[PDB]
Amino acid sequence: PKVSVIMTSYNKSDYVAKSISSILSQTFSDFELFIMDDNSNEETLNVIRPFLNDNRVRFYQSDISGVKERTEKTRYAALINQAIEMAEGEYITYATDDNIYMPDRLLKMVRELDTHPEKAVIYSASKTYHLNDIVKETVRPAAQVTWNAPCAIDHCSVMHRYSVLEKVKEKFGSYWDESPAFYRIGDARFFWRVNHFYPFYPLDEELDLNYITEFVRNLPPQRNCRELRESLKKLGMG
Ligand SMILES: O=c1ccn([C@@H]2O[C@H](COP(=O)(O)OP(=O)(O)O)[C@@H](O)[C@H]2O)c(=O)[nH]1
Ligand SMILES: [Mg+2]
Ligand SMILES: [Mg+2]
Repeated sequence: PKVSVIMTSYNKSDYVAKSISSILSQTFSDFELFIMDDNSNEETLNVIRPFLNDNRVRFYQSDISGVKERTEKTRYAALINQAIEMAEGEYITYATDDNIYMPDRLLKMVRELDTHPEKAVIYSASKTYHLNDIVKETVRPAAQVTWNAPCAIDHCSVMHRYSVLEKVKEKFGSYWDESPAFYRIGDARFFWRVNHFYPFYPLDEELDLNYITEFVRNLPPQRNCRELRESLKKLGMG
């Protein structure tokens, strides 16, 4: 496949079907979809199940259980790394169990990277609808090329060439950072590693959507966005 879509899933039974469906109906259909379920409850697994009949889906379920295991690593980062090691696509993109892809998302992102060989990481705009009908609508824009993506660009808004993962692993020893000190902002930490070598190029269109309507006590102290943004400003790549 041209594209490997890596989705992480953990106990969001009321949302995961809409997420998975949004990927499976894309107008660009030449992808493999990894569904990396982190040993979810029965209800979640029962919602996911019918989608496994789609021949593009690559379903992997962890054996993880209990607070020690759930807090030893940033779990979604661990599952993404496992899927990266199995991916066959030239382009890599990420999805979650409560985020929806707009219908031409893969088409538009594949076209941008196909047309601009000099761009290695692209990002689109994203929209979040707050429900209470809609009480509020937020948009995270994609207006400029940026060497400082952490906490400005979401997990679900990017696509990058597979070759980006090589540089990152060479410097840092892994792709995403499994350290549990980056549990809350794992996407920012991976973008932080990418920003050591590449800027993020914008695609100014809203191509992903979010709807908002003992574990915590065992994680270590969470590192924050300001720390990541200040280290990239100090690194001065742009
Ligand atoms: O034990 C867990 C908890 C969460 N996640 C996944 O990590 C991703 C990001 O997490 P979450 O949605 O909880 O965070 P937020 O949207 O608040 O950044 C999602 O795809 C979850 O399915 C996971 O694999 N294992
Ligand atoms: Mg969420
Ligand atoms: Mg987040």
